[PDB]
Amino acid sequence: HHHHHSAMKIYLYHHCPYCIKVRLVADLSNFDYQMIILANDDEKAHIDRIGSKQVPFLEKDDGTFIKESDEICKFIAKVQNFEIAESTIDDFVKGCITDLEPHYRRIIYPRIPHHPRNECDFPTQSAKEYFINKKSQYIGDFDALLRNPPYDSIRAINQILAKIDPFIKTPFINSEKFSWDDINIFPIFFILTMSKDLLEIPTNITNYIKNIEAKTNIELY
Ligand SMILES: [Cl-]
Repeated sequence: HHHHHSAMKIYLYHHCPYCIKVRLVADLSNFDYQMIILANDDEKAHIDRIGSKQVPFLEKDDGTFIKESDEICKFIAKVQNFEIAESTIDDFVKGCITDLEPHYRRIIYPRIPHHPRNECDFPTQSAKEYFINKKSQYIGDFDALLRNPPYDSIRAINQILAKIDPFIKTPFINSEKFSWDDINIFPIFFILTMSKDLLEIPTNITNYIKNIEAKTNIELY
């Protein structure tokens, strides 16, 4: 009835962490799906289907759609009869993950449209310029940030990851059971590898994301 992850359509971007949430559950549960990567400036492909420019969204066999990544994950888990453990990781780690946001806006986000692995998300110059024009509101100037990565944000990310690392386990983030902590935290580690040349990704986090990469079709940057 289903195949190993290596029929229903899932519309997404490669770089989007909310889409990573869906691919994580889909690949680990061997959910049979067809990955549809939408160009960043292809507004009509989003709006014609779900009426808004957002990803991810899943198309069922009956032609109806599910948006919201959390709801797509629960649907896939139901279809596959695949258990997802509840969140158990310490609130300290959740707070540290939240503190990464102002820094990865400056360190990682400007690299999104230009990274060679994101060419599927940005197959044209207009898709790249679309993203830059659309995201420069709350990010800033992409050229200035790319030429001068703020080292205070580099230090802040390194320090936060150092504080998080003792709590990170294998095979999954809370050891044996795949959980909602994997769903909510791994996408943050995933996008961090876009700037691995600038950042210090510690041992436990490195082993954890390498295991997720091995068990899925998600490739780290
Ligand atoms: Cl979106």
